[PDB]
Amino acid sequence: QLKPIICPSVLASDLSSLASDAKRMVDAGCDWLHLDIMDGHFVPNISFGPGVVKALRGHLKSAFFDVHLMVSEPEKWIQPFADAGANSITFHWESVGGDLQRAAELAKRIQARGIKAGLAIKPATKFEDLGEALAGDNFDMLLVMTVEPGFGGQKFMADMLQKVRTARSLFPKLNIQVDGGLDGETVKPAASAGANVIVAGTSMFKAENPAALMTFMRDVIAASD
Amino acid sequence: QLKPIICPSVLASDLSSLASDAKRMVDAGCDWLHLDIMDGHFVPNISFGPGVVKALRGHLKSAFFDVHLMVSEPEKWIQPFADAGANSITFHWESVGGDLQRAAELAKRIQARGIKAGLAIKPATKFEDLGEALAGDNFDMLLVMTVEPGFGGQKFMADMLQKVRTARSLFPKLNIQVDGGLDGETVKPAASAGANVIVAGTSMFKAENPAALMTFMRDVIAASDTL
Ligand SMILES: [Cl-]
Ligand SMILES: [Cl-]
Ligand SMILES: [Cl-]
Ligand SMILES: [Zn+2]
Ligand SMILES: [Zn+2]
Repeated sequence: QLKPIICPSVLASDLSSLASDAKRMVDAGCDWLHLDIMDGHFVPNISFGPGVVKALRGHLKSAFFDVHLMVSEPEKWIQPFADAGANSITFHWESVGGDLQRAAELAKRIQARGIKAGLAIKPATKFEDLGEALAGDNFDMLLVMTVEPGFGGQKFMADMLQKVRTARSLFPKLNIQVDGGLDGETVKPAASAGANVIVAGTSMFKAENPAALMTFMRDVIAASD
Repeated sequence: QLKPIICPSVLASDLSSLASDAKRMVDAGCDWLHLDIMDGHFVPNISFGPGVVKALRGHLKSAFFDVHLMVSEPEKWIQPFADAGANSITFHWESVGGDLQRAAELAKRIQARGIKAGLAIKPATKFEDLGEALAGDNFDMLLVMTVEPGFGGQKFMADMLQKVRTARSLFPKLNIQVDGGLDGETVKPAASAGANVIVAGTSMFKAENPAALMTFMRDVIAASDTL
């Protein structure tokens, strides 16, 4: 069955002391570490690349690395992030031109490496635009952006939860992640809509006790399912 | 007067502990911290962006930040890096269409921010193209790549030093930087050729005593009659 999975986004931490901040999250009991990769083209900012991820792996050998590719050409980054230690790689439907064969193929390329494959969609991208992209275990996870990607600290877009609901109805066993404006409040409607994987940035690094907050989030997800 | 300037390249540090490693280099007496910004389009790698640089600035108030933009659209990154605390910004001739007027305008814009402006060239680009650009007094530095940009640890391309020699003859007072494969051995031909600003990555972060390596490098530059 679906597991509750909480993933602090490191982009929200002290970017010059990533290992220390990631270790805090790991010690506070996070499930995954969400690593946003931005190339300055697909979104207007540049975050960090494979070198940062690889360096983190060196310090956190058992942590689960969830790599989110907000880049123009995801195919070019599979091998570098696989070698850096990614356990899951998510790419955007819009990065592969909404091309079903390009997407299905990239997912298998990721899976061949023993890495989970996720497919992401931006707010303006309608869930129906995916067609059968999520059919037949093409993907291990769907990421529904709940804010415009590329920036942290934005306000949760509840209207995006309809995509989650629809996805959950069709794929009862599929991991569905939400990313953007998740905190102790917004996790409720998100879980209710069917999301079981939560990316939390600003709320998690600002939290008084990150552990309690992650526990609360899991509890909310477990209660919805 | 030309000074020897050594700039450890943080791309070669423990990127997950940047503040800590950059602080080591500062304590070892580095002149500048060289920050390679790669967007995965202009070069086949992504390094880090303004957020990382800004975070580093918060920890190192007085360090000189030398930002090297290996990006497709440098015009869009000038203010973000000025805000992040850059003391110098270098952009590529190839990023501005090898266009003289574009390069000049971008440099003037960097300078208006009270920031030093640098112009960089990839190995395949012939130095002749940059002639007038550097004479225009819009640039504070020339960066000659001595490896194909994108990654650390590559082999120094000695043939690239001809560009350094030509540049040094024409512009005796211009800071000339080299980047790619600089170490205790390669710094000698580089300094003889006229480079006074040295970016060192792998060699610097592997050094048992980086303070001494940096000092050795300044000694080499001083002895080269570059100054
Ligand atoms: Cl573009
Ligand atoms: Cl590949
Ligand atoms: Cl010295
Ligand atoms: Zn993300
Ligand atoms: Zn550089």
